[PDB]
Amino acid sequence: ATFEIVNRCSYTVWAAASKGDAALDAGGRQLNSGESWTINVEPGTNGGKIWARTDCYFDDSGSGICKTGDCGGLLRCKRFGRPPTTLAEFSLNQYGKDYIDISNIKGFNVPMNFSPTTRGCRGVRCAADIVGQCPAKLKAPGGGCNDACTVFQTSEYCCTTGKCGPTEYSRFFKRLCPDAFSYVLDKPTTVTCPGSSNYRVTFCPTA
Repeated sequence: ATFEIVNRCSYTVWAAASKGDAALDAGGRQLNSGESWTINVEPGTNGGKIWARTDCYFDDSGSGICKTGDCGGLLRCKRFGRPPTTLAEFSLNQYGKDYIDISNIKGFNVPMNFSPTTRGCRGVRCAADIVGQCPAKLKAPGGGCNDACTVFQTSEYCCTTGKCGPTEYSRFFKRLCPDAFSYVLDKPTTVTCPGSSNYRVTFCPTA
């Protein structure tokens, strides 16, 4: 399957693509404002994620660091990024269907639209001004809006014990972006698409 990643933001972003235990395609690449990059994702890929990284600096060796979404200080990501990261998530060819969604469980850094380029289903978007409305305690020093688990590190927000339910911090994200996951046990907002569909992830989608 093909995933076209387009940066429509006025600022440069360093795109990232990984499945947690490995990089997807090149794993990462600098995307100037108005630049697009298409990656190939093997069918059957489960737990894949695509995100943007902001305020980065990398040298010709591939080493560097980013203020949001850093993945082990590498340009070509092999692991998931450090919050805050708006996430495009997908599992392909699952019983003949693809499953996609956007998640704020690891925070929010850049607005995003995640839509198929082929017929059969609809897209998902979270482009509300979450950073501009970010709760005081979730405001991230290097930009973006952190999730509550990253900040407080308690079961109430991290969902590590029995209970775990919606909180004031998860509701912050959910209210602004109802079609995105706001916490671990949030009611699924996943979209079911035909198997082997193609997609486009757009950073800073326009109205």
